[PDB]
Amino acid sequence: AFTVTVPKDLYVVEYGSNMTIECKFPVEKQLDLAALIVYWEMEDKNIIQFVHGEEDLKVQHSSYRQRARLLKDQLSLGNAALQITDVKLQDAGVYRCMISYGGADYKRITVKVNAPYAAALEHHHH
Amino acid sequence: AFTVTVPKDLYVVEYGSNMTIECKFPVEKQLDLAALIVYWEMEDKNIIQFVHGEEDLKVQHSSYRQRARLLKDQLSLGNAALQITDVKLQDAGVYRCMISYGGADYKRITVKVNAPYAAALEHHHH
Ligand SMILES: Cc1c(-c2ccccc2)cccc1-c1nnc(Nc2cccc(CNCCO)c2)o1
Repeated sequence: AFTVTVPKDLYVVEYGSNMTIECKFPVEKQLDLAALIVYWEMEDKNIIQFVHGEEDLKVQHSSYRQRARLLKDQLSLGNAALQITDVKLQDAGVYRCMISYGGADYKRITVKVNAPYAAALEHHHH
Repeated sequence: AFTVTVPKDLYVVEYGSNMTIECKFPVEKQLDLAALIVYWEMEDKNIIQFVHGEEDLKVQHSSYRQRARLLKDQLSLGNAALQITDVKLQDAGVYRCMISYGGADYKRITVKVNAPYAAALEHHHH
């Protein structure tokens, strides 16, 4: 029974801080990047797609260019970690990590962003 | 290049009718049930999980208890079709057909429910 598990299903982050959200999956023996697909989406926006050993930038949403990365190194430990730098109020919401390695499964994580008045004000006047 | 395709991305169904929403994936030669995982979800509510050889109800959202089934027969033709019997207003929303058969992909399907006043009235209050 191939299962994806999330240590924390809810992260609370401060505006402008850095965030790492984890998804754990079981890895037997040595990791076979060829058979691994890691996909992170956030409310119908592709964040990262890791397939065939490499990330696909052709589909990455431009809002996450050069601020969202998968910690490729941690995949060998069965850890699919997404790191988003410079967290903004627009990053609050429901993330999904979908993994395909033998089986397939997925989990949802919720992110809340605390912000001072100033940052909230600019976000409000969109 | 593994693609899931949906003939219709929007279904309009009448309250109390039966609904089937189609989801296609490419299957060359013979289908390998061992490698197929089909997930149907509806706005972060799991409807069905088809893993290994048969669907798993272990996590089915109660709102779909005993009203949603996967048409196993058509999986061989690359058709992961979900059937909801006795469609209700709460079945309106965005469905997700997630499939892993070699590659992995998913498609969103939107469902609208037309209803007479009486059913709308009862749905509105409870
Ligand atoms: C469904 C899935 C699973 C999965 C499959 C079956 C059950 C549970 C999970 C696992 C890993 C990756 C994916 C996957 N799903 N596909 C991608 N990446 C992607 C990149 C760009 C665009 C799109 C399509 N966006 C919706 C419109 O088609 C998807 O990850």
